[PDB]
Amino acid sequence: GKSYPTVSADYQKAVEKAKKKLRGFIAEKRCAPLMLRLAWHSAGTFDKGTKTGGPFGTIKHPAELAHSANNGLDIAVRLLEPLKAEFPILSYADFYQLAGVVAVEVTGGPEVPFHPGREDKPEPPPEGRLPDATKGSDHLRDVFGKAMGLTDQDIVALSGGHTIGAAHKERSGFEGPWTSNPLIFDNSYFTELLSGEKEGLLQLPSDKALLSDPVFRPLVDKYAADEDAFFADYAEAHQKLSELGFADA
Ligand code: HEM
Ligand SMILES: [K+]
Repeated sequence: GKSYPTVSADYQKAVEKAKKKLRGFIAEKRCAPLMLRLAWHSAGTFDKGTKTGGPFGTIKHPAELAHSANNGLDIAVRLLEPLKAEFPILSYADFYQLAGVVAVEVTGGPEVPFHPGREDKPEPPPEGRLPDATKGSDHLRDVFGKAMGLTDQDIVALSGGHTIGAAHKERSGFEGPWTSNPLIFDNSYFTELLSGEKEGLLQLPSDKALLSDPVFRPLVDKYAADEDAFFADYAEAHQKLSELGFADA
């Protein structure tokens, strides 16, 4: 149900040039996981029933950055501002989602389709809509399904974004990477989840909830066995996430 807006030729040219500059910048700074978390936290506030929140540029506002869920994301916003300023025609909304898409690509993930046109909105959404790492499946469905409107399949594939990156005790309070290759986008998140607790590697209660839910567990198993299946479902879910509320909800 998407109808993407028309943008001018100059806008499309800047998207293409921004995409290339973002690859070099994100690869150089080794910040792909942080930029994916910035894109996701930008989009993950969407509430379908009210059409509030979502990927509309509000996370750079200090009021949204101050949310505890966003601890550390001010680094990301600061890191991107010089590059953003080279593309004044792009919305911050599109810029941050483009950074998320590129973060996945440059770590070796699928190519997530990207459509421009998001407008920057003035009001951040209320705090408290992003998922709580200490809760379980019922909570995940409340947040991804009843608020955002995404599917159970989308929940498991998007959880796989933890295949890159790490937690930090001074940000969430959790600490360490989910995988042994945290700058490589692959299905290792699911293979670690299945294998048990390995020393040095992180599992949140929200990751573990995937193993005991009757719908989520068959997906974890599919993704652990079939990385190509993981990439297809990942790319579908990330595109949907990045487009919540945009070009028809
Ligand atoms: C399923 C519900 C989820 C919960 C409860 C959750 C929770 C967390 C927490 C607590 C952290 C650690 C932050 C820190 O201390 O630095 C984290 C990091 C991260 N999250 Fe999630 N997350 C969820 C879903 C997602 C999704 C849907 C994506 C994107 C597809 C994503 C991508 C990441 C990435 C890449 C990091 C690493 C950031 C870094 O390395 O700095 N997560 N998440
Ligand atoms: K990995």
